[PDB]
Amino acid sequence: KLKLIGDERLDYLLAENLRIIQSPSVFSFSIDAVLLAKFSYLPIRKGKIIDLCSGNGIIPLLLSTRTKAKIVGVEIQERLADMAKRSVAYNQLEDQIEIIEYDLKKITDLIPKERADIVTCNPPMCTLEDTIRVAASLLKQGGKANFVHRPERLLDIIDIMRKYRLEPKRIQFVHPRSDREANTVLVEGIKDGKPGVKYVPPVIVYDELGEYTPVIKEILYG
Amino acid sequence: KLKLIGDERLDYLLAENLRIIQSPSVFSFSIDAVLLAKFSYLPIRKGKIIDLCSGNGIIPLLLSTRTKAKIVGVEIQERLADMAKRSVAYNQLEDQIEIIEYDLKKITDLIPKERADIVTCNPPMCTLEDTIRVAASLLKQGGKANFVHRPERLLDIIDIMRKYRLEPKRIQFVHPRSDREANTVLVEGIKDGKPGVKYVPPVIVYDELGEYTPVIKEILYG
Repeated sequence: KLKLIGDERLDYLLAENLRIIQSPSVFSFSIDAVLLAKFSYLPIRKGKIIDLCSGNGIIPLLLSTRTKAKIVGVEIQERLADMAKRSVAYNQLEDQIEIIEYDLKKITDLIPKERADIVTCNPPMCTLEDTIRVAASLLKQGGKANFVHRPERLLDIIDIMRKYRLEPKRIQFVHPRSDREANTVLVEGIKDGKPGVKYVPPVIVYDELGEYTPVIKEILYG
Repeated sequence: KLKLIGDERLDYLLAENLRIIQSPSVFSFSIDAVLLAKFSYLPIRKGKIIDLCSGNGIIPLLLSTRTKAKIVGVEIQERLADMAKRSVAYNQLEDQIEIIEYDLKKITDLIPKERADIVTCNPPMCTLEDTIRVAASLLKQGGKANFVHRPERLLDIIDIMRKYRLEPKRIQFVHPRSDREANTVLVEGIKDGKPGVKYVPPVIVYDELGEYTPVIKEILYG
C-alpha cells in the first residue's frame, strides 16, 4: 500500500500521530524544525501558510495538526519534494498540504504576492537575503515570517528583515545546555508591524546528563 | 565609630565579605546591579573602572573584591554619594574606590576622555543615548562598556552603541522564571570592537516555587 525506496524508512511524528518518510543519507528532520513549528503562532481559524524550504515536509506535517489552514511547502530538490508528497499522501493530508517542487526565488510564478498569513523557513550567505525577501513579499500586512538561524547572524538579519518590511517581534534563543551560549535563534517578523521585541523564554535542549529536557520531551513525544 | 542616620541600615554583601549602608526608603541595590557586576569581565591586572550611575556604591564595592584595579564611582545625588562614600570608608577601600559627585553629561570635566578600561552603568528617553555616548567617550580602544537595560530597548540601544563606536559582543538575558519572557538584558560593547555577538547563557532568577535559583544563590551567597 506504501512504496518505500532504497535507504528510506517510515518514522514517527509522535506528538502528532503522524508518520514521515525519511532517509539517513538524503534527509532527516532536525530539532530546529520541530522548534520552529512550535514557535510559530497560527491564525485563530483558517489562513494561508507557506513553508519556504520544505525538505521532506517536516514543518507542514507538524503545523497541519494544529490548524485547518491550507499549507504550501516549497522544495526545489525533486528527491526531497517527492518524499514530502509521499508522506503527505500517506497521511491523507493532500487536501490541506500542497508540496510544490519549485525554486523559492521564483515561487511568485505560482503564488500571488502578499496574500499569505504565515511564512516559515528552516534553512539547511547572500541566499539568506533572498529567502527573507521572498518571505516578506508573500506576506500580507500583519503576516508573520518565522525563521531559524545562527545567533551570530541575528543583527545582520534584523537589518535585512527591515529592508524588506518585516519587523522583529518575538525572539527565542536555543541553548544546548543551561551553561552554553546560543547556537540557534528563532525569529518572528510581522510584515509592516510596529516596533517592539519580546524575548521569549529560551529553550534549553539537554540537561547535563545530556538527556533531553522536559520541555523537549513534551515537544517530541507529546 | 560609624554613624548611620535615620532609616538607614548596614547590609551584608555576603559573597564579597563587605558591608553596604542602605535605606529601604532611599536606595537599596537590586539583583540587576549584582548581575551587572558578575557579568563584567575585568582586566587581568590593574586598569581603570568607571561606574557611571553609582548610586550607593554597590557595583564599585562588588568589583573591588575581584580586581586590584582603581574604581571611580560617579553619583550626583548628594545623599546616595554620601552613603557610598561612607560605605567605602567602612570597608576601608578609600585607596581603591573614588566616589565623585558630578553631572555625567559633563564628566570629562574631571576625567580625561578615552583612558578607561571598563565603564559600568545600571540606570536608576534621550538620557540613555547620553550615557552611552559618555561611556563610549571614556573608554580607550578595546575598552568595555557594561549596561543593564530593558529588552524592549535592546535593538535601539545597539543602533546607539554603534553610533558612538561601541560594538556589542556579549548579551545576556535575564528571565524571572524559566517560563517567562525576559525583563532585563546585560550588554557588553568593545570600543572600536569587531563585530560578532555571543549570546551568553541566560539567567533564570526564581524557580517554580518562588525562591532564588541556585545560580543566583551563589552570586548572592558565595
